[PDB]
Parts: sequence; structure tokens; C-alpha cells
Amino acid sequence: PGIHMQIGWRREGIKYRRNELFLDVLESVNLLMSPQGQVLSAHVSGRVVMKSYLSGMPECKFGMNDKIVIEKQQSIAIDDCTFHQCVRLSKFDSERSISFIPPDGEFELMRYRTTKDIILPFRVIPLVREVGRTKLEVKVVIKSNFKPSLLAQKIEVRIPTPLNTSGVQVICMKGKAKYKASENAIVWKIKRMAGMKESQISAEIELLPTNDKKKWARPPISMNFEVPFAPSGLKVRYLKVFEPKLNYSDHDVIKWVRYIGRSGIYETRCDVDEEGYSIKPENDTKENHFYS
Repeated sequence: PGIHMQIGWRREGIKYRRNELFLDVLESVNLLMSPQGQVLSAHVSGRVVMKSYLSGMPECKFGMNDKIVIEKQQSIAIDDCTFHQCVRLSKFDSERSISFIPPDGEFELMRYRTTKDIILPFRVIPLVREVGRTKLEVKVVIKSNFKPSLLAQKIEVRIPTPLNTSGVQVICMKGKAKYKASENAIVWKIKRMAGMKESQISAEIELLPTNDKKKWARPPISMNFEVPFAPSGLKVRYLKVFEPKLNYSDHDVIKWVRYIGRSGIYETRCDVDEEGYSIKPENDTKENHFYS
């Protein structure tokens, strides 16, 4: 008369020398924008990734800024949500609670979709004034829209060029830029850029008009960037833990949180053991922490 629960995704007797967990919030923000700035199309697809280095059978509870925020007065509006099997869905439907017993090591806790209240990290404003059939004048400004303390990185703006181009001279003060004729685009790279900033690029584009009477469609300005926050607005409120056999809780745990927002289609038009103890697995930016 005693039933033995056996979780298919977590063995028993897991031991870590130090109880700790990792949370990676990985979002791709996509956009189609008009030259004037009208949002024609936008969505974020995100996923919370978790690396559990916890001992025993910990009973966790993931807390974010959902529509429980609407009860206590920034948030994330989740259109669609899919969970790992470990997540009790019963509780999520009754109380919006993401409770679970995590697998050992890395697992994807949830993926999601978002279309409203997206923090669009960048706006591109393009001008193209034709000045004769000889020349084209191109002015492209990029506005960063996030906290000034924060830095976007690995930025690349691909401004398309028309096929009938004999050559182009370009100038920018921030970053570096090359006209890659093979590509049919001037490619503009900036290493870092803080929030609430401007930056301009000007390109005098000389034309060779052989064809006449036909102006064909051209690709839009596409941007790549990496941003240290969730463009959906996702903020991790807590990761509560309770393991009643070993009597330890989140107060006895180190939680490591990271946000990696990355551009998607952002377009604008013109474990092992040893002695019982499990071992953490291991190209990434190095930071000296006391407990690392």
C-alpha cells in the first residue's frame, strides 16, 4: 500500500555540491516597417531555457510579468504558449502558475509568441532623393529605443543599392561601412550602441542609366543586432524552489539570469558523476563572479 512516483524526465538521488540554476531568455524580434514608421508587421518568438543543477526532487515555480501584473495596480502579453511536459498545466490554467519538477541539466521550459507591446529596439529612417539620372542621395538614420545604460551589439545595417550603380561613396561617423558591389548593398557595422541614441549614414550613389522607363522593386533595409533584454518585455520575477526531503529552498540557491534578444527579420522599406555528485558541463564573455 505505497505508490512510487517515477518521473520519466528526472532520476532520483541527484546530488550537486552547490545548488544553483540558470535561466536564459532567448527572444527573436521581427518587424516590417514603412518609411514613415508604421508597424506593418511585428512579433516576438521567445523561449525560456533552464539549466538545473539542483539536488533531489526540487519543486520549482517560475514567475514572470504576465497578466498577474494586471492584479497589482511593464508586462508581456503571451498570445500562444507551449511548456515542457514537467509543467503542471492544471495549475497554469487555474492560477497561471508555471510549477514543475525540472529535468537535470539543460531543458527548454517554455516557448511563446508575442505581438503586442513589443519593445522595438531600433527604428530605421531612410531617405532617398533622386538628383538627376546620374546620382542618388541616400540618408539612413537609426534610433535606439531602450534604456541608456544598455548596449545593443553586433549591429549590421544592409541598405540595398540599385542594380545600375557604377560606384558609391559613403560616410558615417559611428561604425564602419563598405559598399559590397557583389551583394548589391552598402553594409554598415557598429560594434556597440547605447539606448536613446542616433547615428547617421550618407551615401552618394552614382548611377549608370542604360535601361529606361522601368523602376523595379528592390529589397528592404534589413538590420541585425543583439540586445541584452527581452523585446517582448519578459522579466523574470522569481524562480521559487522547495525540496522537502533535503529541506532547501530558493533562499539556499544561486539563480543566474540572462536575456539575449536577437533580431529576426527586422526589415524597413524605403551529467556525469564522481563521488555521487553531478558535474556541471563547463567562447562566451568572461566575467569573474565569487561563486562561478
